Amino acid sequence: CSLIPDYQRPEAPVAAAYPQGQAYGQNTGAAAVPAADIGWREFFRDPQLQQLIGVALENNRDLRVAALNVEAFRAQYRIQRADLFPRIGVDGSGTRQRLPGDLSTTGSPAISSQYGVTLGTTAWELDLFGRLRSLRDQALEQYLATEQAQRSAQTTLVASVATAYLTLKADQAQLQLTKDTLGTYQKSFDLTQRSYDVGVASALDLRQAQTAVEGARATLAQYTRLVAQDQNALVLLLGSGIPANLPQGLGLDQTLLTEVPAGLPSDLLQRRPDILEAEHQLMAANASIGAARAAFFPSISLTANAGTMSRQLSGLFDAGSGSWLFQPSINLPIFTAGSLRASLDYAKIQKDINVAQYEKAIQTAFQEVADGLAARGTFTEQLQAQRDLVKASDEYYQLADKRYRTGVDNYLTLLDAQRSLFTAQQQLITDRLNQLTSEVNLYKALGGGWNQQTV
Amino acid sequence: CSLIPDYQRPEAPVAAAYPQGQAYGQNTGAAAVPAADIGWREFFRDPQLQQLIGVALENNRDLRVAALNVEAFRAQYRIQRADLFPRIGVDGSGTRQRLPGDLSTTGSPAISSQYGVTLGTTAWELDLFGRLRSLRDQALEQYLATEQAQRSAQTTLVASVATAYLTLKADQAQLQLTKDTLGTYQKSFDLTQRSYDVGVASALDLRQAQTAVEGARATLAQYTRLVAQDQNALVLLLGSGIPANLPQGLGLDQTLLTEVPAGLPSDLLQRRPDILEAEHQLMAANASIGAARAAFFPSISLTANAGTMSRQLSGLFDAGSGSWLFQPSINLPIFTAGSLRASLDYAKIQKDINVAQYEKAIQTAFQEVADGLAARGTFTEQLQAQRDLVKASDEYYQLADKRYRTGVDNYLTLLDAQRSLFTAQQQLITDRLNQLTSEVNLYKALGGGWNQQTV
Amino acid sequence: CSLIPDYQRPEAPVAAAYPQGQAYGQNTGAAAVPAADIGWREFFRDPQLQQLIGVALENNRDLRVAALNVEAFRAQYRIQRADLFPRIGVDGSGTRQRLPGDLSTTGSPAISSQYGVTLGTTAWELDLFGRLRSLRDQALEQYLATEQAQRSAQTTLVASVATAYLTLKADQAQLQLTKDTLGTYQKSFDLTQRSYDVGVASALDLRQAQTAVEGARATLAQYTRLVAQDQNALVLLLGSGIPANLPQGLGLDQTLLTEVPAGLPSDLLQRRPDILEAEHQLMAANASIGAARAAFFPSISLTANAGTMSRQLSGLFDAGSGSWLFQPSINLPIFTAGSLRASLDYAKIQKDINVAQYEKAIQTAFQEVADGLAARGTFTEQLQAQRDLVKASDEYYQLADKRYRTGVDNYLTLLDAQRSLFTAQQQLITDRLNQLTSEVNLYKALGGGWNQQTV
Ligand SMILES: [Cl-]
Ligand code: NA
Ligand code: NA
Ligand code: NA
Ligand code: NA
Ligand code: NA
Ligand code: NA
Ligand code: NA
Ligand code: NA
Ligand code: NA
Repeated sequence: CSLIPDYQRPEAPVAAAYPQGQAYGQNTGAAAVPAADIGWREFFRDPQLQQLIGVALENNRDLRVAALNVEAFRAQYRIQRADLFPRIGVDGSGTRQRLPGDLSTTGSPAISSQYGVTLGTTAWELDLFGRLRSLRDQALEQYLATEQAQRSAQTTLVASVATAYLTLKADQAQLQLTKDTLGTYQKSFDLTQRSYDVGVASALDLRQAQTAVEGARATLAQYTRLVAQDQNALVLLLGSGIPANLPQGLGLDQTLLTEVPAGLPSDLLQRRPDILEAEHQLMAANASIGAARAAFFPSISLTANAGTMSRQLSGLFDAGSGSWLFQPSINLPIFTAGSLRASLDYAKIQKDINVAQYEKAIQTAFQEVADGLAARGTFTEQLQAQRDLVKASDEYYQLADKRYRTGVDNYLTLLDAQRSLFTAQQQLITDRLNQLTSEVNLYKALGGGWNQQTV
Repeated sequence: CSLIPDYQRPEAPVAAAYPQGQAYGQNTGAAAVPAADIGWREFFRDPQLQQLIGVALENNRDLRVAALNVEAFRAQYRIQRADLFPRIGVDGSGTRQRLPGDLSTTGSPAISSQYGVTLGTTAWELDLFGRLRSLRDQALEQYLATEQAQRSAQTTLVASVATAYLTLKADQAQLQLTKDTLGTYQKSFDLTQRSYDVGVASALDLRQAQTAVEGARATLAQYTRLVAQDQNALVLLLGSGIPANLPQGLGLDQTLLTEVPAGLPSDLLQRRPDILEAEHQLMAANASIGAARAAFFPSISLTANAGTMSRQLSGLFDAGSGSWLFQPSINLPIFTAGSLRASLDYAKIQKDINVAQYEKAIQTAFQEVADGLAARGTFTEQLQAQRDLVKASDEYYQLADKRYRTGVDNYLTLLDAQRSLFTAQQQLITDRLNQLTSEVNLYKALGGGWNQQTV
Repeated sequence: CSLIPDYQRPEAPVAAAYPQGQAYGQNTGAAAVPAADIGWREFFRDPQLQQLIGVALENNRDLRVAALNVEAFRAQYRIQRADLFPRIGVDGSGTRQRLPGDLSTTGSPAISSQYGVTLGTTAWELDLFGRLRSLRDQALEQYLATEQAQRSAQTTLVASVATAYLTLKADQAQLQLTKDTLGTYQKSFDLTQRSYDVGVASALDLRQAQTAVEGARATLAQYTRLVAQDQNALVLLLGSGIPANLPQGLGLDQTLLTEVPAGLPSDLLQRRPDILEAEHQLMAANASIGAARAAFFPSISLTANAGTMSRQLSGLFDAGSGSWLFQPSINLPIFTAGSLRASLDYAKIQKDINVAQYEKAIQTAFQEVADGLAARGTFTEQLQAQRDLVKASDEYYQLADKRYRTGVDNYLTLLDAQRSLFTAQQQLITDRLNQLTSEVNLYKALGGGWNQQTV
């Protein structure tokens, strides 16, 4: 017998289609190769990143713990599996007791002493109604869930390394931009100084030009720190140093990622690890019900042994000293003060908690993918508008610089043009990083980088 | 007889009144109808949000798990409650053993057998010193805490739905403002294009107008994304999709919330689910000391049954095969190597941990309410100043535009007027959102979100 | 007899020296007086902060819980140390059973009886192969780890208080600066208002002047709130209100801290609490392997008592009613269906998990110090540039101010000079706050403020 309820997977408490609106491109429906099946070696096209991810898959300590957890849960299933077989061992025994005359059969105080060397088992529970099998099946699903928890932890690490790599790259572009802009402001300042001395440029013009130089200089120190701090964060995720022999990497103006299909929401239920992790834990709670039910039914037990017993230690292995035992037992609960019902009620509550947790897991994934798809349908337009802002601002600066040196306009115009171009360029870099980070997280949200190659 | 110490609620380690100063309006004193007693249907005035909150209460999976934990702790209480009663069951027994001559009775090797079927209890602990009663009282108290934790989980969710709805509402208003602003920027640019074509407007004027357009173009795509992502976040909190027959919502310029009276700091100890939760945990720890003390006192046990016994399985239920057993036991510990007092010390340490946690819960609650009252006394003036800025910026915009089209001054004044107005209008939307959400959290901070209608 | 494997401390999986580059000062080397040994009384120069940290060390509830946790884990060590010694108690027992004809000694239905009041030990496990000692040593090292966790709890509190204090101080400077700036803008606006009524200032000049005032009015309301809420965040950390008679505090522009040496990364291995905490947890898991190994070896148990026994209750403490029992046992497991191997595998897996967690603690500590040195090597430059910017903006505002009211220039240039200076000054305060925070957090990363005076 097995009293585990028959398992049926809850229905997905989300929409059948991903959201539509001004922010969303057209829904593309089912895909033959879902994002989860696409390798990170395929998804990430930067060969420097591909190597960094490989270093991290081997040296990161968090993912190392995740791997060892699976092992630890397998071990706990191996214990629960062994509870079904008899614990057989050797039992050496000694007894020596003085008893009063009203207890000893002879009628006067006496010492009764006995010894034994026996081989067999003690309190071996026979699993007729599947109490121990249910607990084994609970322990098996918990292991299975931990295996998916590992796969989820890798998809987290992959996305983390990618984001950290791309942040360092964006901040390295911010830094080089500031160096070039400082040098340009400095050169511009030197002409203004030169003009001031000869009495053409005013004192105001000079201090305005001074403001542009000191601002850029303060910005230079910030990104110098941010770059270093981005390096430190990358090293931590790798679990070791940045390798020396790194392949030439790609630039932020190149296509760094492969475009990944959204698929259908229902794809998540078979592909996304932390949804499958939660399902396996729901299956584990279902199995535990079968153990709480078998508590109502008779509990069969057996104690048996064979060996040698004697009244004196020396007379143990002598002839005519053999001994065996057969001690079966059955126990059926009649009256518990509502105790067994509460234990079944409890296991039933634990299943419903797991239903809800599994459902929340689905609803979370839907939200995360939908967010990624809103970035996909808006960042191309935004980047293009920012590119056009940079292009217009540059033309604006060139005319402004020309009209100041000529004496047609004030320095305030050139100052406005200096700031506007510089803030627009810094922004383009940030926007590009946000678009790429969003794409990387969408990949993770669909099933991530568990596979190195495509399945 | 129980050995549970008397309970005394620790003093509230906060000030008797809420803070005063520049950021705080005058304290309101005692509240006739405390915030906790006021319904979210009374607090929230938007009928659409009210409906949406109702949808979240039935569908949100986090709150659902919270509702189930209460039942799981109730069941655990019911288990501990039952263990004060004797467990009555049916025991079937068997014993077949070979014994050598010197251990047997007969003086010669023999096989003795006995069989029994009986009805009764095994090792029933007579709770004389209240060890099991203490463990039941600990369990009941943990259940009572878990009930309070459900109320706290609801006050959180209500605040989360309100914030996610108000956030969406603001970003929608941002989106529309950006759409309108781009429209006026596009017209202005086209007027400049024509003016340049006749030789009035300069090339600089035209490119200044262009940077204004492309900048709004990038803001439009950002708010288009933000709006969509704000909807995804709300749907996750609801636990389902947005309903189809929702009533008309209210605008952000209208009165949205029924501002809640603060009351006195002491109201928190009676009404905030967070604090009441930590008190029940304290009372639960207090009860564990009763079970640790009881271990020093005599332990009373009983094994008692009645039924049938026989040398042969065939003779079990026959006439004259009747049997009973009465086997009471008492154990009083004398030497434990310090085990028992260490267990008691541990029990006493846990209560101190829980006292310290109870006090922190009150200190944290004071901090949250006070921050909410710092916002209340400052946001009135901040929004008045931001409104006045917007009005002044609109007048500044119109004069500068009028002055540019006439040729009496440059385009830089108009560009500056355009940016100041747009920046100021965006910021007003954000300030209103910061103000509203501070009020929403103030309501939760006093423990408000539990009742639908005012009690 | 102990089966605990030899403890070898894993090698540091970090670089032999802290990073170098554009953002870093030269590596100073090994320090005579390490950062961990510097007292917080020495490190924090501000006497108002020293009184506050003292208040927090005795009133903060989370540090109270952390110190009580040490007592709880110590009590847990004592409980398991006691399991090595025999539990001696007084055991009183009764027995009364009816036996049917075939089972009785008389051949007919008889009632047997047995009583006894005794003093002894039941089931005493003689720790021959060190199973119980391994469990005791496991519990010891978890106590030793909790002792280190308390030390980490303090260094965290010390940093949190210092940061909270500095943040309130920086926001007090932001508020004061805004009061000064608002008065300057209002003065300026009024003089424009007087110049407007006389047909010298235009309607454009006046509205520009107005926007500045309303803008400054809104920032005032904001900083009034942030100061209030910053006080509230500090009170929570103190576990108590702010004292009225505090010592005189130093301003943000003073020398507030002593320069703490970085040392070598290999200092952290001996001097950082949470790294040492991780090491004891690893050591504790190493000891648990000794208890898993000793499950394969013989298990000795001993039951021994002395007292009085009788057939009747009345003849208990009578002459010749004395009794004793001596019952040695030895168990050796032979067949387990892999059970003991799985339990040994589990212990070994847990040790491997603690190795990875110990290696991660070192890698994490490396990141935090390296980021702290990157802040050290860049903030001097940033703040120098920002100070020079403030000065240049100051000269700029003064020139722009006179140039307007003399009729030489227009208000827009004055307006822009006002924005630049006010923004410049606000950013200088923020950069000062962040420079100081980084130094505060660096001190904590190296091993923090456990010692009051320098060691
Ligand atoms: Cl309102
Ligand atoms: Na789709
Ligand atoms: Na970092
Ligand atoms: Na999920
Ligand atoms: Na409302
Ligand atoms: Na709950
Ligand atoms: Na949406
Ligand atoms: Na505008
Ligand atoms: Na309700
Ligand atoms: Na100290």
